[PDB]
Amino acid sequence: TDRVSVGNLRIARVLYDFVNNEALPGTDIDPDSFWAGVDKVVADLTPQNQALLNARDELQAQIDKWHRRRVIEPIDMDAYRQFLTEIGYLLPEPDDFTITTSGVDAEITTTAGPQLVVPVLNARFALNAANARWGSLYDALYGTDVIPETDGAEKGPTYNKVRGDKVIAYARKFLDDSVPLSSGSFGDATGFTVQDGQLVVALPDKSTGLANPGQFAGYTGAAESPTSVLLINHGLHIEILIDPESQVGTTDRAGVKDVILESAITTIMDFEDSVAAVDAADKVLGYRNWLGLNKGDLAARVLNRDRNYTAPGGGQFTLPGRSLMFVRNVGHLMTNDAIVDTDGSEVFEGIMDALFTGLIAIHGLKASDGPLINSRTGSIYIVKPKMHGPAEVAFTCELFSRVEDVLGLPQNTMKIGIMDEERRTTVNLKACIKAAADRVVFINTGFLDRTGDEIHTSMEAGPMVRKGTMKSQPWILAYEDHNVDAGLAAGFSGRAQVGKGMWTMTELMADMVETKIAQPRAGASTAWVPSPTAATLHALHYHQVDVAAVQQGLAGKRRATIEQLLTIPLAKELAWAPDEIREEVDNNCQSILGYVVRWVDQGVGASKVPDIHDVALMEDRATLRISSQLLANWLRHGVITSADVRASLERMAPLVDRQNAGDVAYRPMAPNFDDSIAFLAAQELILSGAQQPNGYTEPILHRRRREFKARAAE
Ligand SMILES: O=C(O)C(=O)NNc1ccc(Cl)cc1Cl
Ligand SMILES: [Mg+2]
Ligand SMILES: [Mg+2]
Repeated sequence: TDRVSVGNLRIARVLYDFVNNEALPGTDIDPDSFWAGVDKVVADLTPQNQALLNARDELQAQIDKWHRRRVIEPIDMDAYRQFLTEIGYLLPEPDDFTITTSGVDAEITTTAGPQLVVPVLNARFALNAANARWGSLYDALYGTDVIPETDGAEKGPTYNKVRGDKVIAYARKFLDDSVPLSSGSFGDATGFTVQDGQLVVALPDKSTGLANPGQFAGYTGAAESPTSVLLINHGLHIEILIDPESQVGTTDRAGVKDVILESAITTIMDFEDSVAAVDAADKVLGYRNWLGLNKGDLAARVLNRDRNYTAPGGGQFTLPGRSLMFVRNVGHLMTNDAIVDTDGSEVFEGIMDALFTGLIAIHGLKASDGPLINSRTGSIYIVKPKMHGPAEVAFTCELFSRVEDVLGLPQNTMKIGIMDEERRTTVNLKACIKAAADRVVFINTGFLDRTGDEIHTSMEAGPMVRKGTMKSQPWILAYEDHNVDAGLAAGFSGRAQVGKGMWTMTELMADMVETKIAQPRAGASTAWVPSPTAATLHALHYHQVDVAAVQQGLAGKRRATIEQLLTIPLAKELAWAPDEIREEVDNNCQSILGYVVRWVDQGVGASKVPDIHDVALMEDRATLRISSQLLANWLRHGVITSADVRASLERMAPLVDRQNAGDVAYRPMAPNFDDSIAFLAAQELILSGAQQPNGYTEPILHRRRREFKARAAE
């Protein structure tokens, strides 16, 4: 064996060496003490971790039985709610309280804006996300369908001036809307100067200042001929770049070259659903990128420095050039063979992530190679996914407390971003926030996982509505409102983020700009975006909507009831025709196959995957949880047959093969289906779906990826 013995633990050498040689030096933590800490923490907390997982199983069994002994279906909410209380699923709600989390950075407590999520295993994307704090509005407008590609305004091999003019006009309107002039429009501006600390905008017939001069934050270059002008609106910066000697500046009435927006204020570096990591080698690749990010020296090419400005009165200041980083650890379920015990049993991966990502995060609290890169207030920001109820939140907090001791960190250094993405957390949300009242820095509606959990929890109740129908069901609308209500009641305004979910259609940016505005209008101080380009565009929404004002107006409102949260998305009688059934089956089988083939064969856990209609979607593993559970549910209830499923997987497999003329590493699934580990994975996810704990896909996916890896070696 190649493993290292530390107490009852047998640690993969690749991980032992990474930690000793790369993660530990510079933290002043004694290596022998760290490893003894790992052994003791794993030993002490493993049984409670296991008890919590068994408790999930016991509750689900009781709910399964409840539905199976019933035959009514007008569905008595009073009985159901009573039952959930008796069995300890629905817990009493505690008295009102206010969170006490402290030492949190301004980006989280105060600033409303986009939050970018990226797979930590991809160094290039991680670097780009960290750098996405600032982004070009002209690039985002020109490069996407926000400016329609109508006749004459199409993207070509080279710069189309007509399209560029539309870009310019769009951005001028944004300026008028966000940082209005006392009179006239930015559209007619002819120059910018700074006089007596005041911004002066030259118009054809006169000059003018800002309607609100306080929105003038600074500038670069000579006041009398500035190279840029910095503005602020709703706590977010906007920079007008001035350069008549540029290809766009040359044609512009004021010589404006670009408008840069502060965009991805924060970024979540993901170890969970957007990555595929099934062994020590995979975890180390992730840990090493997270290490490079925190040390400031990740190069795939490099991290940006801070931005220098001149203040209005003429003094100097700087603004952060980087997105403030969270890390999303995995949740309570999975083990990983990066460490096993003397019996060969794998160690819980969530416990390992807290220890290792926490250790590594110490570097981001110290000086780089310049200033320290991450939290100036001294916090480590960890997103904890897939928790079920307040005992699991408490357990996470206790894990973090124990890790802080191993690491020599002050108590409550390790903050928690709570995913509200499981039903038992949803209906006990206030108690969940309370369990973490001194650690919580966000709540976020992870709606894809939540949908997966909704289907599995009520699997035995009856057939569910179609996948596309789910986003508009009463349960989910109530879930979204309830989340906001609970956060604001716990005093999140000015203290912690209230967050909403991901826009998955990466190429549909016009649609994004039209519709995602709903989230800040609902009082969310942040929401997830798939890319730096999407961060720049979503930033527009925060300039249009005053989230702080919206949150204050929502104060003390209760807009969702428990009954509404508990409304199971059962399909009504005779809901669909035979063609519509096949359309839905095909939809889900294509979604599963498209995602699974990249996961199992190439270890990619997130990417732009074309759907059955060739719309490009970037989703994490939770989309697979939904599709596999929905098909399992339809099979469970006789909506479809096992031949229907087989036929659909067969029909969709070559279409996915074709869609993956994307290139070099792709192996087709058809026609040798039973020779494709990825094809068999997809089939197994559906046919064993009903029996997976809470519908989780990881046990099957991890097994199949490891199988693939093992074959690729021999
Ligand atoms: O909705 C959920 O369960 C969730 O946690 N995340 N969604 C998500 C995360 C990362 C990427 Cl790259 C894309 C998506 Cl849709
Ligand atoms: Mg999730
Ligand atoms: Mg305003």
